[PDB]
Amino acid sequence: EGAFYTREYRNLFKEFGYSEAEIQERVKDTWEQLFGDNPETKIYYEVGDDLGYLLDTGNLDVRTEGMSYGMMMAVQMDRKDIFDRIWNWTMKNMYMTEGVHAGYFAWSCQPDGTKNSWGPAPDGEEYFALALFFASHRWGDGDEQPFNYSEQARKLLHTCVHNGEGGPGHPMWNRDNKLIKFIPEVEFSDPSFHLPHFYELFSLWANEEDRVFWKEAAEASREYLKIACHPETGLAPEYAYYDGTPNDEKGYGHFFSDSYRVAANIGLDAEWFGGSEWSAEEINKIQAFFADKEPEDYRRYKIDGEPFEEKSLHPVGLIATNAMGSLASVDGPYAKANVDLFWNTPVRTGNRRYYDNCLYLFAMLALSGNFKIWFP
Ligand code: NI
Repeated sequence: EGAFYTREYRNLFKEFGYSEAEIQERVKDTWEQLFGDNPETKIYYEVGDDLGYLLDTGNLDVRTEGMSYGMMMAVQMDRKDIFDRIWNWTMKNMYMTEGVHAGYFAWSCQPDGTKNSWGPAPDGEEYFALALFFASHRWGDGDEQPFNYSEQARKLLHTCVHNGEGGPGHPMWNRDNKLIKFIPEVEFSDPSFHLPHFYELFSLWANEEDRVFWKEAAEASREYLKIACHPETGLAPEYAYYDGTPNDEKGYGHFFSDSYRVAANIGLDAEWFGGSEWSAEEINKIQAFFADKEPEDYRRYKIDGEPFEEKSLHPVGLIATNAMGSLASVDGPYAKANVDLFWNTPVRTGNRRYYDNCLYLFAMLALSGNFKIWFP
């Protein structure tokens, strides 16, 4: 039974023999390396007295993925000051009032706030919504907008489901199949965006008129992951059609950066809402695939396991997500090995570090029992 029911979160590091003190230290140190003054590893930058952002170090921009991740990290760490700085910057610079995506958040901005695009990234929106619910529950809704967290969360999820009913916009979920879309204007998806564990919570906290929908989306996403992951290797493509097969029209049909999050998502869903045979078997497959592979040699792979020459651009993120996956297969043959590999992998330095380090902190939180559901 999941932590949603028991209200107790598995500390997998502790169960695998790491000491409580060393785990506490490592979690704090990971946070400080990302959010404190550690220039080589840092991803969060403060602006003035009321603003802040996470920088995609590779692309030298600010992404809704990173901002929404940062808000989730901040609420898990009980840091309202950081949460509010990030959410303030997001609302000021990213929220769109004009164009076909009005009501959504521009996916990429320059550090000065300028929008690079008026298109959104749905995985940002879903993280914003849950982070905002958790903020409301930990701290209470603020008296002034946009710090009225729960109202902001319900409003955003309203748009995600209903956009286009009274305008030229489009929803972020397909209403017939209940699957999240890659972007609002296409009819394909991205397995790593599927967060059934988030949708379960939306089914409790969203506008009542959408609560049944969110339950259906949770179930649809769970079923979709079964068809999207390769049956032998467990590997999921970055983009996939609704039929589950890879969309490689632009090179996103393989196991690469986006895909890494699938194992992590499966880990967190198992922890929050309970284990399943499918999830344990899926994590065992991914871990088996990587069991004889050295991180320095990690590649892009076809989902059937065939390697490309191209190296993984985010091998530390891959390590972190595979370790986080162990939450879904705690007795798996490679579960301990993956957790140990992650323990022995430092936070990333250099220009590609942002993505790796986001995945790293999520795994540190989840594996230590600190990635929690915050209830009203
Ligand atoms: Ni120590």
